[PDB]
Amino acid sequence: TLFVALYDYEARTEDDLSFHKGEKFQILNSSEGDWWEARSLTTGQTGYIPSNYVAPV
Ligand code: NA
Repeated sequence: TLFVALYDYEARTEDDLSFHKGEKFQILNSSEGDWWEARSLTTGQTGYIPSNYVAPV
């Protein structure tokens, strides 16, 4: 189950990940809260993303 970005997002710190609308992710840890550790299938970068900015594909 893959996820896609709904809006652009600029990370505030090194811990979150910036991304563009339409970018897709594999989710690495969702059980930690509403911010999920994810990997971009476009760039390969990794970081936390807000789960309310993605939807399942
Ligand atoms: Na969502």
